Amino acid sequence: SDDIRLIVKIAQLYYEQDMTQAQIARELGIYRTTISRLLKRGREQGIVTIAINYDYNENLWLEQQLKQKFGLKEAVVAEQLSAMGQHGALLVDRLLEPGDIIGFSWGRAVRSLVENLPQRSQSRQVICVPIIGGPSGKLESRYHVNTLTYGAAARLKAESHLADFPALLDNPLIRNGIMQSQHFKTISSYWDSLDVALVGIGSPADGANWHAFYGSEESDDLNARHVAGDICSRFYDINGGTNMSEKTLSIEMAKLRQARYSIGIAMGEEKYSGILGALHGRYINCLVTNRETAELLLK
Amino acid sequence: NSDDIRLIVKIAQLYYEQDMTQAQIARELGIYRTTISRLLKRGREQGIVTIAINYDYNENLWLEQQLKQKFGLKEAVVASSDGLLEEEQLSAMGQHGALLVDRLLEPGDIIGFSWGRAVRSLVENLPQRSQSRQVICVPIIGGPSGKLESRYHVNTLTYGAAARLKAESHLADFPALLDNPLIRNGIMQSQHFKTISSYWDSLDVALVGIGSPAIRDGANWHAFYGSEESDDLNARHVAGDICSRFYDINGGLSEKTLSIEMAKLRQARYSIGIAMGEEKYSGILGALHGRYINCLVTNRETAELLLK
Amino acid sequence: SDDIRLIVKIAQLYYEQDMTQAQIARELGIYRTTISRLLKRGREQGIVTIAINYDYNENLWLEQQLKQKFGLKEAVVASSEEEQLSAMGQHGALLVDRLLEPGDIIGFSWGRAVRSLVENLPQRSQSRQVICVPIIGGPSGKLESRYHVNTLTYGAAARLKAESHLADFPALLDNPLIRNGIMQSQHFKTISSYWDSLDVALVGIGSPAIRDGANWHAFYGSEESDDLNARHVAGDICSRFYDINGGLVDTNMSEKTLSIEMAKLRQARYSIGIAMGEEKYSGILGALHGRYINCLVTNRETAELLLK
Amino acid sequence: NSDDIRLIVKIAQLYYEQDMTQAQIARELGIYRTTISRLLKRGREQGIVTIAINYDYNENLWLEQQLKQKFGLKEAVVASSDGLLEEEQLSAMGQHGALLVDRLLEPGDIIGFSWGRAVRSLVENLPQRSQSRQVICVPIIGGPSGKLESRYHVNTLTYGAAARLKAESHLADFPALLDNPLIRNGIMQSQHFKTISSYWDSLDVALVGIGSPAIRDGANWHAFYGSEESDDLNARHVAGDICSRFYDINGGLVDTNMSEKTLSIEMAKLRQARYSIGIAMGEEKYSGILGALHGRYINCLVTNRETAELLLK
Ligand SMILES: [Cl-]
Repeated sequence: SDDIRLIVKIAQLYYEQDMTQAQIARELGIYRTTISRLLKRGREQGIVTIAINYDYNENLWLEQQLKQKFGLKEAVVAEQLSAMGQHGALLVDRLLEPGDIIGFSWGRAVRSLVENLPQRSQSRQVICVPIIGGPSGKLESRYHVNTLTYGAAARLKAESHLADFPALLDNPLIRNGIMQSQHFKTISSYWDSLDVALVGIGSPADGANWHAFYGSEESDDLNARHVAGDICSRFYDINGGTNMSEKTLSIEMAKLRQARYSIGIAMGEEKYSGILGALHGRYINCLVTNRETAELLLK
Repeated sequence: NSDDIRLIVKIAQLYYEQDMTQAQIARELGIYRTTISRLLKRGREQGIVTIAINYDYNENLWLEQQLKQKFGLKEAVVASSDGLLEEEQLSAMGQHGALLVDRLLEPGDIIGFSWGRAVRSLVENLPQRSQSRQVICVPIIGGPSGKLESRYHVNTLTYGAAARLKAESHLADFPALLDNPLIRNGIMQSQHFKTISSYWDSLDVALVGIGSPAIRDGANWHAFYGSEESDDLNARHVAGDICSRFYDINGGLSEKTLSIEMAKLRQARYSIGIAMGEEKYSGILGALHGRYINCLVTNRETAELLLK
Repeated sequence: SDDIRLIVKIAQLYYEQDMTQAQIARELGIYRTTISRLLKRGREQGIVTIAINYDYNENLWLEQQLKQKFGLKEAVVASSEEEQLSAMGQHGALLVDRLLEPGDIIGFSWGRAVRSLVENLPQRSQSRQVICVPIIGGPSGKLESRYHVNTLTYGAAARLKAESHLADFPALLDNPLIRNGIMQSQHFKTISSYWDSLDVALVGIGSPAIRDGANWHAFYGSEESDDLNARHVAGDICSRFYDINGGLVDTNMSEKTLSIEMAKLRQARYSIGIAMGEEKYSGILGALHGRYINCLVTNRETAELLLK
Repeated sequence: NSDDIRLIVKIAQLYYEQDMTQAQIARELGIYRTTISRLLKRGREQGIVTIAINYDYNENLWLEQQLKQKFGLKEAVVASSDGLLEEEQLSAMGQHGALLVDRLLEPGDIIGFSWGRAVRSLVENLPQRSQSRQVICVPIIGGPSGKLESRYHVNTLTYGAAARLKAESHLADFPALLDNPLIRNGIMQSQHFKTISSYWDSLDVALVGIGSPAIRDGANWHAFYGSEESDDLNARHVAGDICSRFYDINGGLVDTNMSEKTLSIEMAKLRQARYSIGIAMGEEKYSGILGALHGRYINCLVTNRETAELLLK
């Protein structure tokens, strides 16, 4: 009755080599009718027991999967932009430390997450700032970065410092001129040491079409340089790595990375290239997203 | 959830809305009544119901008519508040200013906003409309460039109003002041600036607060414009400003500035200045002498000052 | 105008003397019917305004009322038997959640109240960087285990993903020599050392009126508790007793007690008492008059008793 | 959270829980033969269901029987190892120890607990019973007095067990050690100590971990008892301890300056226990495991592969 030693060797090929019961019967020359008897009776006590978890969390599993694959400090999987909004907001709430400098980008995504921050009763002693200039009309007002920065600060009962320059100027001499000003200096100065960043992700693939933004001439040229996505108007390729660069007021990615948490929030297969690039580039080290697009990134 | 407070609230309507007698109400509700007096009493003390008696209804009104008469204002409101704490004087004007503003707008209007403590209160107290009037909100001045708290920023104010008004809004992405003229000249060229200025040319109503030299607010002139420039201002005998346009105490009237011209502010059906002070009198007065404002929203003391 | 003085003068008597129209009409010698015309008007023209606050929050109000009356930094009144200790538990927990700052030292007491509040703290994913400790010794069998202070201290710490430091001495020893011997030990020194600088305390309130398992009779035994009634003791906290006027009452088990003194409890930023039931009114009052607690979590019912 | 995984769970349970096969499981739910397999594979891959194989079923069992034979243990469990790291070895024993413990209890039992990494992993793994078995939990030693992390405290362990067992519990309010005797004696005279000791006198089962000198894991002897006392221990030849009672590698009780300072169960009483289960592993705990067996201070032994073979030389 110590044929047990076999039940280990048998369930061995059954649950690891998965050679079927007709495959197990013939290779070790055993009656396929005796191949079936060993496994089952054992289940009475040890002799190999399998456990199945009833309360399992798919989303949670996907988060760990994302963290593993991309080396993210954290991730959250959830007009389901609102679901992202709520859980992202929680991630951001949990992450804040007194004395932090949070930076903000623009758009439906970041707004979604700010719209869901918790109203606080005392100052959280953090400081909100924009990490990019104004849309220059290119965005609706409720999506303006300053609106979002100010809105956040209001939920967080916190200091805020709005930017009075555009993200994109007509020529380098105007932009560098602006960079010389004590106000730009002051703003960037917070950039140079921001703790948490909170960011949307652009791609070539809605009103915020790179076409409608920088205008065809320029976007057709972005496609030429193999640009996967952009962040804060700083562009990267699919492996994570520009005519308007000499004309852009925004945080340099280099500085974005020194940031304890750089939390990207995005969704949709249309933005996979951008999301990927952003991940490969380490420009973001946290990801808020939906279930669907999370699976795309794991494949 | 709450106690029989609903019943209390209801009897509040009877006695206060319909001015019915306690006895009549009691018979109607089959309530023993004494219970009624008790409830009426409670509703009042627990701030379920709050009654307010404008004691100054008469003098404020008279003062409004004099201001109209002396300066030929289209409209004028004089708020007064016994609590002499300043943030309270502002709420006084804010509430009333807002009402004035609510009833003055007309479908299709372009509202322009300036910055500051005052314009802000007016906005804070705007009636939260349930349906869009089809109005549009715009800054009539570039950004503070860090010189003002965020809750006082011009965009903040514009956008915030738009919310109450269910109006679309258009935020400005340039500063109110530039260190150099070249940059200012270059910026005027941009399509964006052209679009925002495009609205200034057709502005229908304006909420505008008034600055003066005497201000000791952090929003001081030596603070905003810095030492040297403040002298050149007092050196030219300047009484005050609106959207950083300067004028003397008689109304009479920059290559770095990005804001609406007074020319355009005057073309406005209603230019509404809102201010209080006495250290602002110099500037309020100059604003009236120049008809840079049709309407004036202000408190009792300031009005007293402007009448003698 | 002129009838404007009267509208006021009438509104004054209707709303400030809560006189009846019949009365107003009478004193003044006005036809009762114009007294009514004049009220109708007074409101129509905004000389008189009547706000009925539809989204009124009774509990909310009671909280402010308690804060005002007793100078509390905060207070929470809740509503729903034990099912109502649970309402307290949930909202208290929120108060405590909102109040925590990184680097805080939370101290805990014992009993159904505190457990309830802790049972409802939010499970955290990272360490809140706070430290949980007991501010009292063990029950020495006098309490069920799920109410033991260490259980509660440890439980809290587990919800808060936080440091915790359990106490290995009893709250009450047979004679002073033992008690001071214990006080000489490095472990007692260490524990108390946290007491000497605890940020948030979280505490239940004892009283004589109680006849649940935690009867002072059962705990200290008759001889002792009869003598507490003699010294006019209203309540207790962490086995430190006070009178109805919040006066401390040295009690004779005083020299046999391992627990935080209250000089020390008070140095504490937030000392949050959590209690309810008219049977404990004396204790809650004393605790409030004594300033031993500066926050109150409680139910609606007992909140009303405290404003009476 | 669904939808498919809401489904993988359904299928998994029939197929595994109910033994129902696929061609018929697919029959029940109107889906595909290819698909059921796909789903099962997915569930296995994604961790919804995990299966475990006891490769070492044979050697562990033989080792169990030898331990019983050499030392006359009532029972013995050997969890597998050398395919695992420190904290994992514990879980290995914990799980199995727990099972051993679950089946040994009998209605009306008094369970006593000691402190430490080991006794804890046994408790962590106790089966969460749905109905009270009328057992009672008690410390068999006073508190650590700060010398141990909270999650290892004796009360923590007792109370935590009681939770799994739906048993009432009784926590101790005195330390396991007191520098000074006035204090210690004053405590033994208390109604409370008397009550807790009252239980030691009738103890039915005991979870107990073993200490040694060769320890170098925070809970060191120089650390717990301090410099001088550690010498007097090595000076007297102690091989190890159970509830701070000391003994030599032959089982004989060793006396120490401490005996008159200690507040814990006497070894006389631990032996009176129906089952006294020691749980330990580690070539450095050898000296102390062995002494515990030579003294029959433990009937049962829960331990890993490496140590098992060590005791069998
Ligand atoms: Cl808990």
